[PDB]
Amino acid sequence: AAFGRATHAVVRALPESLGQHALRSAKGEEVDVARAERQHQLYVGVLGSKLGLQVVELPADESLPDCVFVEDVAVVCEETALITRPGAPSRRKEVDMMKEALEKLQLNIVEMKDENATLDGGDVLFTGREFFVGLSKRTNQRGAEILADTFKDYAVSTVPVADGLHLKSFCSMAGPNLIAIGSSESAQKALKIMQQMSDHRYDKLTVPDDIAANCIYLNIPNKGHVLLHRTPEEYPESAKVYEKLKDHMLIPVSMSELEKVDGLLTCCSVLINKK
Ligand SMILES: *CC(=N)NCCCC[C@H](N)C(=O)O
Repeated sequence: AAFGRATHAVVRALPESLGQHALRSAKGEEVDVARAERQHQLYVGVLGSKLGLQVVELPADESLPDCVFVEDVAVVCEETALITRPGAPSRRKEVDMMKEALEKLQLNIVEMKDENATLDGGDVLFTGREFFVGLSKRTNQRGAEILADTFKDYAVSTVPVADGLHLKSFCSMAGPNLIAIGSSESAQKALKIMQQMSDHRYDKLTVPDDIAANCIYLNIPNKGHVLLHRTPEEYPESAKVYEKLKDHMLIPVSMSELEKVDGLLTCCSVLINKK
């Protein structure tokens, strides 16, 4: 029941079509798909081999170039799973296989069915106490409404999100009551709004690089308060911030290839606590 506790991780393999056909917010260097597969493999390795989570590895689908980013199609709170209606029409079929796995994991399933609603899981920050939901190009008010009705035990508050960003493009939970936050103008504004709307203030962990504010926090029983963060090779000055968390078990993980298509750390997994 402690924050960050998980027993299962759902992930999904990369399709070869990702390199050229995955959606991306900015034009940049070419995706090395073979290398991206290696980085994804190490990522899965940490969750399953090193941390002992039961990993469900969904097969890839070439017709769904973004299928690896499973975070966007499912939001899990306790034993309830909200199957989303992704903002990008090209990603909507990714829902089909996620519904399968979560039904097998025997969770209480709720699917976003309103044809006027959109929501990317990447726009959702669950602090352990409430939800913050980015209103972006991908997530609308109606999407936020459905999330609120699904997790009625929790308060849900919206935060404006600019351009091709998601809420977690510049923030994530780094521990209980602790929000990892970028230092950009956008990130600070979003944080101020979050702090202003919440019932409580949150502690924060400020990092110089927005992207490196996206990390994975895991409470692993009899092992540690684990934090998966971007490497010192990717973001040296942010890694130095994480390194000061003496009580955390720090695991640097590279996502350099998938970053080219806006794929960060939280984006590649759905974490579940199954009793
Ligand atoms: C962390 C998170 N869930 N971010 C969403 C990234 C989506 C990338 C993908 N290529 C897309 O554009 O949908």
